[PDB]
Amino acid sequence: GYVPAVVIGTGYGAAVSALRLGEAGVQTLMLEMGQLWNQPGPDGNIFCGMLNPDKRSSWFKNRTEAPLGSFLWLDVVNRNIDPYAGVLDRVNYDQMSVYVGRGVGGGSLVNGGMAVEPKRSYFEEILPRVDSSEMYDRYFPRANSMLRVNHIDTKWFEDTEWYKFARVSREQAGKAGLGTVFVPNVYDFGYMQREAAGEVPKSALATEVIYGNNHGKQSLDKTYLAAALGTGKVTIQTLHQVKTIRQTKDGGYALTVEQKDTDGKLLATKEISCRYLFLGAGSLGSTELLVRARDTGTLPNLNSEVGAGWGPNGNIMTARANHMWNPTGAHQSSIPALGIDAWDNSDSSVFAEIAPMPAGLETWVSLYLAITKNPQRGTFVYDAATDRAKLNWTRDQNAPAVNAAKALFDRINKANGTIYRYDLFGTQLKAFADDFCYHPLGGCVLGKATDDYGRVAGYKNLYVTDGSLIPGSVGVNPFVTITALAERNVERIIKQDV
Ligand SMILES: Cc1cc2nc3c(=O)[nH]c(=O)nc-3n(C[C@H](O)[C@H](O)[C@H](O)COP(=O)(O)OP(=O)(O)OC[C@H]3O[C@@H](n4cnc5c(N)ncnc54)[C@H](O)[C@@H]3O)c2cc1C
Ligand SMILES: [Mn+2]
Repeated sequence: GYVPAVVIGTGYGAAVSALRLGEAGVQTLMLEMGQLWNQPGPDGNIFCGMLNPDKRSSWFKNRTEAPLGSFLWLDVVNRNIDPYAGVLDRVNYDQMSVYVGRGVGGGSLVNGGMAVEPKRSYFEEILPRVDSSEMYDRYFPRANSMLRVNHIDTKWFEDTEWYKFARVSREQAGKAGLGTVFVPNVYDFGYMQREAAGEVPKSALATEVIYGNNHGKQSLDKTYLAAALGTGKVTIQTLHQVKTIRQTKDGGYALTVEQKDTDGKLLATKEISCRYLFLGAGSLGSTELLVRARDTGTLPNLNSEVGAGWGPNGNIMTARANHMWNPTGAHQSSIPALGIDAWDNSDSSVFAEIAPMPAGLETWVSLYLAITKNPQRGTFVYDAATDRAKLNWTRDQNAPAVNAAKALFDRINKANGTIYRYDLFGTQLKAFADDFCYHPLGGCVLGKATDDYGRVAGYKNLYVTDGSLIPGSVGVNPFVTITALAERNVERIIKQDV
């Protein structure tokens, strides 16, 4: 049916948008292709852990996969599974695999919780048409509060076995002159202390994160989406995937929407129309909808920037082998707390997560997810034959990212007399994983495919809200930026357009 506003998806951009729309009195329907994650499963928990993956781990795959970096220890727990509407989707393109959440809350269900503001000077570099004072004075603080960002207690961090892995990399980095920083998070660190004390059910301290956290993590279903539902003006329909978008002859937008069951069986195809349409389907999903609409003629006045300007936030994974006297511990919290800040906006910049590993026995490995500054960009190109927008990115386009990550970690290896691991990513000697992405950014870039508030060029009352707006790179883990930009955008759109 008709609803005044429709929001596609339920990740960060969508959730911010729907809350503010509901508070403005606009009746809003959110359409989410994944599940509402609230049913206890066969182990009694909503989500599977990383040591007991099952069909809940995976969006329509027939075998579970180890978390990147951990195949050598976690392949032993992999199993064949039925294709199911599980929580983590590895989306395979020709030379890049992008990992995204599927469910009410999007990537907030599966991510590491790390809530980090970009460097202002870098924000000003990447988005010069945006007023940076309103961002830092108003919208970043708003996002910080609504997301429930909190900070680890330094004494607990220093003392607990669960963060030895982080302390080891801190000491190694320091020998190279390189500094670390604490990482704020939406996982409740008070709760985490109580997990370590045996006082509450474990989640971060029971090898859970990438298939969801059964406790502790304030994903968007608990924060923005709960508040949106609380307005009385927002509803969410799950297992509903938008397939096509058109402008109707009488104005507004009409959507074709498939309703499936959790086995992927098609139950219904619905037509849903609206006055205001907000896309929050992610970098991949929003871009695909718009490239499809342009190239199949349902939104023919979309511009040539739709599809362009994608980058993986410079994501590169690598690992170092510690000396035998620097074990990282069998018990590693699944939530990172420390990073190495070597980001000065130059082409050598690196912001690298000190990543836990879930093996649960001693491996001596330190793992890192580096964020780098690499100008290469890809384009999503519609394939009418298969009805899919294909990402044309080639692995050689990550060479600048590898080079930057390697230069930084070479400094650490030289100072400490250590070497890389070469065997964590596959059998071929490969120290740098260069064909994955957790942080897809771009495809519908702010001010190029859209105006400076995400209004899609060529159309009225058509908005993009999410990671597709960002120009390929933010220099930090991206959800705080997506959230704050969405706060800015929806406030302005409601004031001027609604
Ligand atoms: C393993 C992993 C670790 C990460 N760790 C961090 C971290 O610690 N901190 C950080 O800042 N970022 C992290 N990220 C990145 C962060 O999660 C994403 O940047 C963020 O979720 C993107 O928000 P979004 O609103 O653009 O889209 P998403 O959160 O991806 O949400 C899009 C939603 O739209 C739905 N959808 C898509 N297409 C359709 C359609 N056609 N119809 C209906 N629904 C649709 C999806 O199912 C999904 O629920 C991580 C991500 C992963 C995968
Ligand atoms: Mn704070």
